[PDB]
Amino acid sequence: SEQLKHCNGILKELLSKKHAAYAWPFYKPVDASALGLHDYHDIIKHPMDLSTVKRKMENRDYRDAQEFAADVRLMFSNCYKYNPPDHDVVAMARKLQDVFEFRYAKMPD
Ligand SMILES: Cc1nnn2c1-c1ccc(-c3ccc(N)nc3)cc1N(c1ccc(Cl)cc1)CC2
Repeated sequence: SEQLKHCNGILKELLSKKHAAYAWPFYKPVDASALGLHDYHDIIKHPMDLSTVKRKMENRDYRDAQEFAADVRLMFSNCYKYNPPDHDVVAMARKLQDVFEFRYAKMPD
């Protein structure tokens, strides 16, 4: 699938050194206990992160680009739901989503 190759390219870019200064909070699943966020899993019903997206891509879990996009956008939405809007991590999410949305928009079709 041409479109899933494009998705995989986006994924690689989101994980690349170019964006690491703001992407790193999204690299792994939120470890709420380790971070002291003992209300995280009461607020967030469907955790998501880039390592999970990568695993799903490697396992051929995604059947289309929209399913991939749904997971990436869910990851950002969780950040916007859990954190106050002026939190540093929300600023990082907005920057990484801008990277994602502009390249996702270039999807071959
Ligand atoms: C994703 C996500 N969505 N909401 N949060 C996080 C998040 C996820 C992982 C980490 C993390 C911490 C340490 C570490 N070694 N690895 C990873 C930190 C997070 N937060 C967070 C706070 C502040 C700054 Cl500036 C950035 C990040 C706030 C909580």
